[PDB]
Amino acid sequence: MRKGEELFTGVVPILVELDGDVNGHKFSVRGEGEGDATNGKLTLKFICTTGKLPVPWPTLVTTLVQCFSRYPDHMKRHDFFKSAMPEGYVQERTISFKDDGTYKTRAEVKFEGDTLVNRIELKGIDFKEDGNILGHKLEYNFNSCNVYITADKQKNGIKANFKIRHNVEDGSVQLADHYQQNTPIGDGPVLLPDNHYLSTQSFLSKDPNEKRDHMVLLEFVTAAGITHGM
Amino acid sequence: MRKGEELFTGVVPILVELDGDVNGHKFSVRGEGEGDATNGKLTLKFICTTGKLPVPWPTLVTTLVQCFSRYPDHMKRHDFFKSAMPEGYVQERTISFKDDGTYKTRAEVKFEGDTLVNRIELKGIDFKEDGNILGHKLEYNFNSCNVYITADKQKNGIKANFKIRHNVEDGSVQLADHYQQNTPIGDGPVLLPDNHYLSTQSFLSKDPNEKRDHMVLLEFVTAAGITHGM
Repeated sequence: MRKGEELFTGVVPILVELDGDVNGHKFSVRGEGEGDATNGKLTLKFICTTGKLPVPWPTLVTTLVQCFSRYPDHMKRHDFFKSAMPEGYVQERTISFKDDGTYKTRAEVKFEGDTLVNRIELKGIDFKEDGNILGHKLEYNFNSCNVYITADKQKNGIKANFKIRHNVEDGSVQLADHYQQNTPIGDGPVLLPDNHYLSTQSFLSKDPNEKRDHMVLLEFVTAAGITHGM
Repeated sequence: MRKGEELFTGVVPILVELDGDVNGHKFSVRGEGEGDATNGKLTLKFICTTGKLPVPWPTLVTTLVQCFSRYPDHMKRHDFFKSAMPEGYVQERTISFKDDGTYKTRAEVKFEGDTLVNRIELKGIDFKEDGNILGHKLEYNFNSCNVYITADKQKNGIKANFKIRHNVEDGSVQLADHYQQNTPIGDGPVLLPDNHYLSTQSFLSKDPNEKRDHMVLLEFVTAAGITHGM
């Protein structure tokens, strides 16, 4: 219906480009695949194009396109992410690993022709040489509870903070606290939502034929927490 | 693909019939609407046909069709609920309200012609006259974390136990512990899954034009927790 909305009615090609620096360990990640917003479905394959990924793949999942969330019909007015398209939005995080380092991400999510591009810069500091992150001690999997989206009245966008619990091999848990702010890139009307949340299921596999350090990622996202409308 | 699966590829009409007895308070509920398994989407309207519902609508949500879960393609072998169709399955629960009473449900979920029918008997006992349930002190809303499905090797079906946290008006929480066992009605092959879970978003509203005690229910369900396949 809305012009932003209209860009997402089919299957859309995704490109993700991440340049990272964690404690001076430089790397790049490239992802390719597609988003089906009607089904809230993401299929992507990520490659560490620089060799060995110096952090665990799961710590990068949230950083590596919430415009592909399935908003139920009655909640469509609360979908900031698609309203910002095609011009797109800046997404910034601080991710705080408990008793370990901090990631700071600046990404732009926008249309470049036919393709939805998530282009990221990641800077990690004060990582332990043999913590769960630099010492790769995290299980190859991922889950989250509800992620709460709130309006940023001030800067005309959205904010979110949420806790990711990563399984450690010794059977312990590594907390990664996410604070997120998103601002539109363009000056065109956007939708500022009421409080609601996104529910994400995540599936991380391996292509048995891929030799490069990679992640196969399948995701389902559904927005909830608002009944008004209906 | 599978013959059970094939019954759910479109929009299917649902009828739900509940006869209840809580502490001698007899009531019936009738629900009508549709399930779209491809989208994991349920739309139903429930009527208390006997007058005032003597328990809160949210305590009945889990009792009032997990065959409408969206199983991702790679997880289709782990979908017991549709394998049992058309003949269907018996679903039994004990729901234990913390410091209050207990529900016992026996339902049959099966095809009757074109329609998926959930026909239930509910028996509630040892309810407090002025607890959160008989004294209607629960907020008109509903959420759950993951519901874990496990095979019942013994009786050729599935089992689940899960905790529902109902919001109370004083700002407290009422726990309802669910133990679930499902057995196929027929003797035909069924699929016994590996451990996985269902994630449900729930939206409870009112038809502003309905005078009878009712619940409008919209639900999204997605199965996860298995990456093998893909």
